Amino acid sequence: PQREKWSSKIDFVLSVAGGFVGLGNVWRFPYLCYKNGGGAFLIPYFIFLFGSGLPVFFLEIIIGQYTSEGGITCWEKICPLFSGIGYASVVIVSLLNVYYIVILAWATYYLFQSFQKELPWAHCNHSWNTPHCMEDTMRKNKSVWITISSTNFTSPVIEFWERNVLSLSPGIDHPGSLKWDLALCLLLVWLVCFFCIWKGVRSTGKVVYFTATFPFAMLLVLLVRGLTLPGAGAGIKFYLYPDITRLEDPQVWIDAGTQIFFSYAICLGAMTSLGSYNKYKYNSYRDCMLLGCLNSGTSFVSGFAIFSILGFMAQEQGVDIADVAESGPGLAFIAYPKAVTMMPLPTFWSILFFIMLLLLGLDSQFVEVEGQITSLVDLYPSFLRKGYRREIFIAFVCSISYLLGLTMVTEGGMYVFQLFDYYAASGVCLLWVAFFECFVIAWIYGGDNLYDGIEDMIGYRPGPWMKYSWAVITPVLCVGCFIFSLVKYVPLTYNKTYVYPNWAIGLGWSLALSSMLCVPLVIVIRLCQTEGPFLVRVKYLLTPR
Ligand SMILES: [Cl-]
Repeated sequence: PQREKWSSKIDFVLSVAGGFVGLGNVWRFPYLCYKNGGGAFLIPYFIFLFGSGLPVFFLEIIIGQYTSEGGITCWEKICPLFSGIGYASVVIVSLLNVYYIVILAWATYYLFQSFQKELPWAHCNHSWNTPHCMEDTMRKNKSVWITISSTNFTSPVIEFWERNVLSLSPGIDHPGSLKWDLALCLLLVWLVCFFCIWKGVRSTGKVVYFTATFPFAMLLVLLVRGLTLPGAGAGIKFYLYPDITRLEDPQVWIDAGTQIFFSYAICLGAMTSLGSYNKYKYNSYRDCMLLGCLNSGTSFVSGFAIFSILGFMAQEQGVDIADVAESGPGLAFIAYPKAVTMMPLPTFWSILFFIMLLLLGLDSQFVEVEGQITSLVDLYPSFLRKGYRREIFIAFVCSISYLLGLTMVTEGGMYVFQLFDYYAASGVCLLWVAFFECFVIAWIYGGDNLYDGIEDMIGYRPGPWMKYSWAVITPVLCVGCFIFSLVKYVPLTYNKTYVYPNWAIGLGWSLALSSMLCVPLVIVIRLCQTEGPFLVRVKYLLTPR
């Protein structure tokens, strides 16, 4: 039927920017970079960015424009047999939506805690803080720390994150009592998401100019502060300098490549839908490439701020930069609050920073949720619309997503969240989907043939850059990284201290496999449903419907 077209050009640019700019740049990139030793992460991240990321991200926009369909139905138009890619993308979003909304929930909890005379993370006087708590300034003092032994003393910010916000249990094995305070916060984030999606994204556009700007503005203040903070240079040096030994290890490549696919929201089908709304004759090539620069740029800039603060923390604590914070999702929630403590009028700034996180994440969440809803409706549009069931489907998806979300808001919730984050919507699942989409477009549809289509749409022939990426560079990268993970296998660990139970690792592979399995399974299912000689069936299916 009718397809919505973004007004002018801004309605599209802002929406895509909201899509790929969010907690992936702020929360995820620093955490992955920290766990993978600074620059050692950057070389894979950049090789993937201009080799696989930027091309595939544009690819999704192009197919959206040309097909004029949602991410699932789009694949049937291009290559009917491989419609598995569209289904795989949906499973991947659903899992992402569940975990992504919990990062936002922690921020909501933080915002509520931000409203008090003394910031909670500032001192060890608080009840949650254990006997092993010492203020960073006290640690800096030689008399308090160097003179007097204090085994395993932890920064109050770390204790507050670990023992108040998370109530970390010893392990995933014991989930512990569901934390009511966090669950209520999770409900609040979900309620905002459901209601905003109910009313649609039209309301957001009128004020977007300010809402998009506020995060960039707040990030800039944090950036200025960290560099001003003493010890900033060591943090920047750790960030920038690349360790060649780590490059040899497979883990870094997988985390970096997937971060590119997670940050740009490639293979989550979200980008394809945005492209579909965009008009046929639009120079998306110019816009998407410019937009991409922003995503990587903001990730790189947010990185400088996080690392400079870590350098400051390292100075005062006396610990090495590698060990000063959690090597995990907690890093954004540990480093940045410390910066706020140092800022003048810290209470005022803390509220600002958490609001930024909420705005950045919620905008991304709305797009992902909207994309999931639209693709699912696309499968049976007539059936859903006539009924009031479509009107409730959004509620149904949110309610289920909240209920599965509960597992991550328990005391042992972080362990489940880390399992989800590495295994689902990151890991090999994104790599598998990426290879498959590139393989189909480049080899079956014809990359050179697509170029003819793109050239008509954007008004000029695209540079050979993309064609060689979809054909050879993205496939080789994705297959090779997957091959390493199988060849040299290290099970995931939390903060380098928690060996995961065999069952949990298996459960995680079940999260990754279900999405990965979709594409082969649908290939098999399609072939079976079609009738005729197998060669004839393959040929009929391969040709675009
Ligand atoms: Cl990024």
